[PDB]
Amino acid sequence: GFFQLFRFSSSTDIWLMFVGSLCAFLHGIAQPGVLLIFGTMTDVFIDYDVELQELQIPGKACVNNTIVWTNSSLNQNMTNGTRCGLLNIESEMIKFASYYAGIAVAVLITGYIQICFWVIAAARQIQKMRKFYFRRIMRMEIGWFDCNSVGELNTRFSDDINKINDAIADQMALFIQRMTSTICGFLLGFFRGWKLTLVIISVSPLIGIGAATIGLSVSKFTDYELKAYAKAGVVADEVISSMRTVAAFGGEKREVERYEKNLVFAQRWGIRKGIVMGFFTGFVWCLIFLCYALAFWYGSTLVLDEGEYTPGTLVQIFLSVIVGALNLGNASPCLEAFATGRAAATSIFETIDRKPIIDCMSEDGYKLDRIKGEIEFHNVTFHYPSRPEVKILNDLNMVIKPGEMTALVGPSGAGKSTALQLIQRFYDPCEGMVTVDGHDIRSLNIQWLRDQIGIVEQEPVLFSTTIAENIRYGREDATMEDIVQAAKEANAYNFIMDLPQQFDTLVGEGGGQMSGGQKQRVAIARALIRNPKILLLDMATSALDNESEAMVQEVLSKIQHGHTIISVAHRLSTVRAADTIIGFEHGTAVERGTHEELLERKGVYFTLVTLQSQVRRILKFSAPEWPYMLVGSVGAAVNGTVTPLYAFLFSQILGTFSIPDKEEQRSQINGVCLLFVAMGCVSLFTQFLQGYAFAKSGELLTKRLRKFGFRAMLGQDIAWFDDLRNSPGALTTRLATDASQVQGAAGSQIGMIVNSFTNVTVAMIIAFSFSWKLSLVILCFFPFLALSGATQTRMLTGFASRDKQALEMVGQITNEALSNIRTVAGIGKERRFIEALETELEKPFKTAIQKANIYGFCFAFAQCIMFIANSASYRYGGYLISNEGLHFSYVFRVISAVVLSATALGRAFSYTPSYAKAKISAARFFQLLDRQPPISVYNTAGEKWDNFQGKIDFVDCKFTYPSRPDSQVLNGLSVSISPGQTLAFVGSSGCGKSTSIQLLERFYDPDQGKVMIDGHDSKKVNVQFLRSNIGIVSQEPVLFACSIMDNIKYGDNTKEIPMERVIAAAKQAQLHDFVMSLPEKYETNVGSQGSQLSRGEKQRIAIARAIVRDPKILLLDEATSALDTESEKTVQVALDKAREGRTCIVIAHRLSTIQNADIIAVMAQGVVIEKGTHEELMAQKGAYYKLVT
Ligand SMILES: C[C@H](CCC(=O)NCCS(=O)(=O)O)[C@H]1CC[C@H]2[C@@H]3[C@H](O)C[C@@H]4C[C@H](O)CC[C@]4(C)[C@H]3C[C@H](O)[C@]12C
Repeated sequence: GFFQLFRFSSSTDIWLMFVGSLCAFLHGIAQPGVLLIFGTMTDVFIDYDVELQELQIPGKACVNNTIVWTNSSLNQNMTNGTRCGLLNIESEMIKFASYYAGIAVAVLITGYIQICFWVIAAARQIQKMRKFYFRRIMRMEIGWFDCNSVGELNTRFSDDINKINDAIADQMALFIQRMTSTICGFLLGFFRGWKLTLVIISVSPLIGIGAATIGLSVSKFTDYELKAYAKAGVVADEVISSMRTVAAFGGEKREVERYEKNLVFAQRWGIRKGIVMGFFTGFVWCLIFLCYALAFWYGSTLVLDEGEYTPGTLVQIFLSVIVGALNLGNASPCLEAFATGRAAATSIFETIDRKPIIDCMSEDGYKLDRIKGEIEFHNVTFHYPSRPEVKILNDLNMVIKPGEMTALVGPSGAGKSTALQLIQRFYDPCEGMVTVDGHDIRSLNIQWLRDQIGIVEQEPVLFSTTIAENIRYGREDATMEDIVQAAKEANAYNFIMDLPQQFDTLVGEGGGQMSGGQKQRVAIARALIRNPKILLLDMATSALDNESEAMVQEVLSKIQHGHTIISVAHRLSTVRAADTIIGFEHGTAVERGTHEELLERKGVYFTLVTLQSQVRRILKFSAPEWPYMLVGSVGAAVNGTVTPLYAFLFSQILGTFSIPDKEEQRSQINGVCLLFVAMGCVSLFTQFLQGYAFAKSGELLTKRLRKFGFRAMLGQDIAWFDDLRNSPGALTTRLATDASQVQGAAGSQIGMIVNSFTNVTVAMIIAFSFSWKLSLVILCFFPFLALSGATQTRMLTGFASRDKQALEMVGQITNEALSNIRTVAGIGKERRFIEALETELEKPFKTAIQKANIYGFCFAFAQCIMFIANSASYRYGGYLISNEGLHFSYVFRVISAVVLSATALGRAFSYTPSYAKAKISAARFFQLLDRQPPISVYNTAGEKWDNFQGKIDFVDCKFTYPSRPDSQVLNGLSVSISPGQTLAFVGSSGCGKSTSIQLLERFYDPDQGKVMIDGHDSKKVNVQFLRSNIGIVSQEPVLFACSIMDNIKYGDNTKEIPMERVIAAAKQAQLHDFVMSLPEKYETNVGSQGSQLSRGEKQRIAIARAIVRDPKILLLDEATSALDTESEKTVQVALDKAREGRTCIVIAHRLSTIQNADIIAVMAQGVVIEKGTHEELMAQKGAYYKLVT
């Protein structure tokens, strides 16, 4: 439901929410209830004006004035009784500035009570929710985490509770205002004008639709639009991910052709936002003005013939229906944010109440003492909750006698530690209970059983605080006198002193991490500090370095003894001196004997050891966009001068109820109400054209800015694609967002400084040409009224982003306590990681109690400054009409021209994608748009005409990675060769041999050591020739998302794409049958959805790709990287057949690749050592001579 969002409401918060919604009702009645004053005011003027104008002439009243000039002072001589000084303006406007500025205190002390009493009363519940959700994540099973992610529960803790801090906080408080000035807006019409506020409310739906889908559509056309781009969003991050290969063949000029074409699906999905949000602010201003035509014309029928309405009753019951139906369509952007909250909190409310299978809590269980540790395995069967079909364990029958070690030898991965996770109960066995010295492990205290065991994981993980209190996390009672004994035993004793400081070191996660074989020496001390009765080590030496490998084995083999240890073996020569080895092949322990017990048999480990123990620019860049920023701007003056002109038509009609002669009004009031229709054919025609041509010009820029962007982003070097500041994660999510913040510097910004420049300076003509004296008073409020329309938005969105940097501190303690949940629940308790959330969840509560009372006073004072502006004015306005000759009609004109052109300064002013975040957003693009790269395809392109003939040479080539400074100098190397021959590098696997031939591809550059072609200076040979006459194949497979032929099509970049080698390269590269063994011929889509062919299958495309070409140098850079013993073998024929015209460098990392091709030059430092052939490495050391050694 919806009133389930308030489920966590306490009693101090259901009372801080009633008086914050009594004073929200009682605010919303002000704005259509202030027209009651304004409608008995434009009538008290107009009776003063009628008598004063009739006082002027001595016409029909020949021998007299009416009662004026001593007829009400004589002996009862009042022939009419009314025309006197009996209406005094002095004594009357002091009585309508009392009222009009007594609302502006009780709309100031109840607009800081409707918004400082809800945003307290929401952020006092989301503290109680977010704290309570996390208390019952940490009690779920382990297997519940195995089917719910950790990077997804970290979004449903911060980005999905903050979607129900909008359906409670102010969008409830700002809705029981905007739906009680509709119930009190329209119904305050039917109180008076029941036959006139029906001929207006019969057009009130057709404004109530249009005011809705202005505010609602901007919050709807974001994700409606953000996904129409992303068809381009893969073609960008395909190539930028696969950048080596597209630049391997030179196919760059036809790789903006897949990004010139495929961009138009958002080139016309953002035009279409310009109409639909620009036409609809015309179709409220075509409907207000035409409603004024139908209210004034039809209303002037009644007010003149019946007399049943008075002229102040007539401007009061349609200015209560306009502001009565503005809010009803301005509460719909506030009722979208309930159905967003109500439908995105059903995940949280389903996690709070599942009541898990195993608590990891204390009370509900059974307690046992003096534990021997008779560990038992009765006949289990066991699925995962992730993969529920595979049977990991089957009828597993084995015992563990207490006091000694016990091994576990699986083949590779059958029951390695899944058998062992049950003894600490991360999973219940579905059949076959297991028992511990009598009583079983189910129906016992989880917080007692998890005290006795002690786990040592595969990979170490350490928590963020001090290493002397990280070991404290097991056995909470222990002190520094007792901590120090375990770090002694677990080899941290020299790591006391070599460490920067003695036992306070934060940098276990904080400053700088230790080595992978070193954190484990902490984790042994963590499990040993608790005085455990069970040790459980599951591949402690799984993946760590060979030095401390043998060092931590000394911790376990030589030192560790005394009680029950259930262990496994990474290598079993360590456990060769132990008690029992109960290894198995599948789910059932078979052997249970020592190594001499399986000398006589085969079993599970004797079988194993037979084979293992052997600013001006943005305009000038948009210079072809001149007709769509001048007919877009002529259409932005002529509806910027509509608001100021309206103040002159509306205040014209209001003086024309005062003229005495009856035929003149019905002629005159029918004249001015005809002008409102003509301002309904204009201010829709030019509110269309101010939202169309400023959104073709903001979309014919950002289409041509992307295509120029991706011609330069493609045509640069590899040396910064691998750079840290711009990786392909950020080099394609820049190009989506930053290309859209660059329309807001040219297109829709000249529709602001000429919208709100003709809006203001035609208002100051009207405001000063009629009475300058009354326009000094009100213009003293022109700063406080325009600038207050856009100072809460710049406050608020700069004050959600100070919550985020107060809540990212919470997103630390979460993510270090869900990503490693198997180590939290295994060691002691998670009480510590619950209790360290309440202490960190006060801190985003103190910056949402300071979004109460600085979003009170920027919202109360943003709303009583236009009710005090109508009180300093008309107080002084009454001073003018009485003793000066400023007649009545000019006071509604001076005031409606500098309030309507003050709000529509700011209201227009917040339609700006901010100019400061475009110039700092365009400047991060022009440097890309004109960068000078060190080597380039778009450079001097005429140094060629050398037929290669395989005389390619090295002379002592040094090399660096300038983007990854691991070393500083790779050693020089000098190799020359003859055509049709092989260099055949084998040697250093780390930056030694593949890198020294990926250098030969012009991807990186020689640090020194000039290479040659035919005595040529290779940097003075252009890349378009040189990169054409070669051909590579990648180590790892990476192709496109196209079909089979479309990558063999891709084998040339400029040349005539062959169909005659489609037949030949299929049979030359071993795939002429595999292209036929598929059910289809060409439609085998290789990346998108069709076939997830294996690495041995997928490479067979790639050898076929370059073999269509006619190159001089082959680059067989580490193929046959698959262990698939026939797919590895079959592809070897492809590398061996492609010869005879190929000056190759085929590496032969393994023995199966050919060794008798030619010489070997490289070695461990990248030095030309042992230059001779295969038959010369027998005297000295060799690679084959090392693997036999
Ligand atoms: C006079 C109306 C409400 C009065 C008001 O603002 N109340 C508080 C101060 S006081 O009581 O007028 O003293 C205002 C409120 C909203 C206004 C409308 C909105 O601003 C929308 C457009 C704006 C255009 O510039 C003019 C037509 C118009 C359709 C406006 C006509 C008129 O000025 C309205 C209907």
